Amino acid sequence: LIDPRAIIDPSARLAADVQVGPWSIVGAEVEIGEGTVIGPHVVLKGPTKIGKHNRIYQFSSVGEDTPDLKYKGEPTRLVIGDHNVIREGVTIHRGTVQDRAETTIGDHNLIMAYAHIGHDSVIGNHCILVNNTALAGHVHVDDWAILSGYTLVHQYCRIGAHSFSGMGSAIGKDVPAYVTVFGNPAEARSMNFEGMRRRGFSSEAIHALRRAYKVVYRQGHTVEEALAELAESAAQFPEVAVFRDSIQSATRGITR
Amino acid sequence: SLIDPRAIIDPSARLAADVQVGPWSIVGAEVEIGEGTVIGPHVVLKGPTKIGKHNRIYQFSSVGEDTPDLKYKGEPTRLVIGDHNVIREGVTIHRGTVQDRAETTIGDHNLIMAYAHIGHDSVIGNHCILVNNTALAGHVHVDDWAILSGYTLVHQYCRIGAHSFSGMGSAIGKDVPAYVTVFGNPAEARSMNFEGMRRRGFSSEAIHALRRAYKVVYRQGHTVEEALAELAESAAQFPEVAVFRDSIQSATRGITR
Amino acid sequence: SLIDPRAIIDPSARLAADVQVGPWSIVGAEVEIGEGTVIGPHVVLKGPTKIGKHNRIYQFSSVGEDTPDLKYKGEPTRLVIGDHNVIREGVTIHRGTVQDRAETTIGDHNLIMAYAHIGHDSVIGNHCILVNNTALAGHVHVDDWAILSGYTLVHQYCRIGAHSFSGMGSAIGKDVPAYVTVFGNPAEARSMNFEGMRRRGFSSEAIHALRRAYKVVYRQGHTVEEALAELAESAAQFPEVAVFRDSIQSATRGITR
Ligand SMILES: C[C@H](NC(=O)CC1CCCCC1)C(=O)Nc1nnn[nH]1
Ligand SMILES: C[C@H](NC(=O)CC1CCCCC1)C(=O)Nc1nnn[nH]1
Ligand SMILES: C[C@H](NC(=O)CC1CCCCC1)C(=O)Nc1nnn[nH]1
Repeated sequence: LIDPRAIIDPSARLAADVQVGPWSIVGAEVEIGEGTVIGPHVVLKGPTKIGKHNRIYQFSSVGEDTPDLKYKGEPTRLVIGDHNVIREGVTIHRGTVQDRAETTIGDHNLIMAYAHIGHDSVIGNHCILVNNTALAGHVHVDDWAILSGYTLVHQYCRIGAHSFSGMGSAIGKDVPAYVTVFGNPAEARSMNFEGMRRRGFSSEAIHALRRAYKVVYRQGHTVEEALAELAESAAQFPEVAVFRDSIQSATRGITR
Repeated sequence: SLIDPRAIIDPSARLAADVQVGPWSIVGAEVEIGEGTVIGPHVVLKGPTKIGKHNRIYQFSSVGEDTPDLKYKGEPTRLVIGDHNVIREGVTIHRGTVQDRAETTIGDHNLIMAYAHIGHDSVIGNHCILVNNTALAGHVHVDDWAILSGYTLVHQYCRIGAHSFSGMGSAIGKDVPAYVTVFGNPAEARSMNFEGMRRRGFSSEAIHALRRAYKVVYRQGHTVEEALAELAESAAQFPEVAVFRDSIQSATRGITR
Repeated sequence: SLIDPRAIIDPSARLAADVQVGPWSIVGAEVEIGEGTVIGPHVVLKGPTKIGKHNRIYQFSSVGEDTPDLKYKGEPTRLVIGDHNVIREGVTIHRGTVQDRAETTIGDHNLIMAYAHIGHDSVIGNHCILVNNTALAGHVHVDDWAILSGYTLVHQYCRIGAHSFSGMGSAIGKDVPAYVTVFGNPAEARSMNFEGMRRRGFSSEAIHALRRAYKVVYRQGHTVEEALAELAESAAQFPEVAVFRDSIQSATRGITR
């Protein structure tokens, strides 16, 4: 299981069942959950906690210190969930004292080659981060978010549930749930109707959401004016309340 | 000698004459490697994969991996690499998928630069250059002498025509015809790689037939069918224009405009 | 020891006494590493190269490989890196070409983030910052205190001015004057890196001058000679303006507008 060419630091805690490939480093205070498969040439620095049945591929550096000068070598943390996939050369950095001191990844998230998850970035579940997708720092990605290849997400930006970025998107403002965004700078185009039929969203909920969009983007309404309109469809449909709440948590602004 | 002992060469692996494998490089199960190919250190080779003669693969490259696009993978899908290719630091080449060609194909004399990516089932021809972090996103066909500038993105199923040029940070979404220069995100069509044509020792008549050919397709409100019918004479006259007419003809998915 | 025993230290390498080199890192022939510098694991150091004092080089970085550039024929070119620099995970830095000055120079106190690229013959000055996946083509001169944001691209022979700033995903085809802010693909100008000046503690008097100097090049519809002329006066009165006008003078490719 643990290849004899791996460096498993004394103060590790590799729960039994964990595979480590040759020439891989498991650093200080690195909890690796059970069922996991660490590939070869993988560096794990801590203090870090990895969940179960994850897979980390060759040349990935999970749990390093952000290079951000502001951060001054404090003993901060990173937490990955169960059933994730972390592809070749992905970098995932631990938190900062200037925020939550915990970088957090949830469950069932696919994180493709040379993706970056900067300090204090919080990822939900069932997400897809395509090759070279880069989360600046303090980035929240709610469940089922698909970010196309080479998507750049600016600091403190919240990516809504079931949202979708086009290839080479540069996201500066918050992406509401279900919304699709494209180009640099990113601009709202439509809802992610494919992503709704993936959940088996009722044709009413898809149609109620198709409306909920026009209210925000194509009816000349201020944000606060828009939230008031939705509140009844938000009250009736749980799905619309995800979309409604996603807007309401954008102090800085929504991607238009 | 040529095989470094800190490397891991699986029993099934077939290493030909003059092959070098740097220290800590994995040559995986059912990886065939051809004459005088150099594998650097920190290279992962996963099979079933065929690598031809006199290739040079650099460190941190992951050649012949499975596409993550399918979470429950299929086997056996192939990666066929040809002869005299250069694959630079940290390149990622994925093998085919059973639901398409079931092979990723790379030809001869290609230059694939640092941290570039060739997605599953993508075909590459000869003398192609993929600049740093150029990314092909599955079932992509790249014909000969095609130059993709730094960080060019190619959408699923797009066709990169022969002698075509993409500007840096381009997001190609529709087919790129042979010779056509594309730029930006989404990629718009500007002109033709006249510089590339001249380097190939193309006749000035052929280059001027290709200049007048560009305008027929792009600049004169013709339908693709009208445009093709108009190129019939110039194409039969010049093999170089035929390659252009051919590339537009194969584009059912539409051409980059 | 400080030299981890699973490292390769070529006989002809010159490592200072207190140098640290982590496991499975190559330190090849005619590679010089100065005092205090800390090499991480899985690093490839190729020469002829010279690394200064108190540097840090993270896992998977390949410092001193040949440019894959075809015009390079395998000459004895050099790479030189100064003191107090930080080179993050999977950075690629290439030695120079005889075609230019057979050397790639990085100065002191520069932070170069993960999967960033520094092409052949590229001169990086002091206290610069290259954010994740920033790619410099070749013959690129980045002067002191420059901040290129994540996934910024820079064409051949482009010269990034001092205290200048690019935005994330910027694509730079022309020169960035000193202090200017450049954004998008292609790169556009949008007044100057003011908070950058207010950070280092630039004079209130000079910031008004740089603001009125910016109005000349960009906003008064002068030709570059008409603007270079109208600047001379204000440019003689202030160093900051001279450095701005100097950066404008030395633009071989033209300036970003
Ligand atoms: C789902 C797919 N996502 C990708 O990331 C494709 C990337 C291309 C470059 C190489 C790495 C993969 C996509 O369809 N993106 C898209 N299409 N139109 N606008 N955005
Ligand atoms: C072929 C070359 N490729 C490059 O990639 C140039 C840089 C090095 C790598 C990082 C991205 C910039 C190029 O110059 N393309 C181009 N010219 N004008 N617009 N695009
Ligand atoms: C300093 C920061 N640079 C970054 O690189 C932050 C992110 C790192 C990785 C994810 C994508 C960018 C920045 O200035 N961004 C910006 N603001 N306006 N235009 N660009």
